[PDB]
Amino acid sequence: EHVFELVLPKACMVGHVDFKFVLNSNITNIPQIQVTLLKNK
Repeated sequence: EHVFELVLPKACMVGHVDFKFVLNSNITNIPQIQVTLLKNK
């Protein structure tokens, strides 16, 4: 597991979050990783 905590400069009407990723070139199979978005306490 990895958790990225992301504080925005200001409150805003967030439309979406683009999570871009680059996998290792020597990747035999596409991994089974789930990515989800939550709000902080």
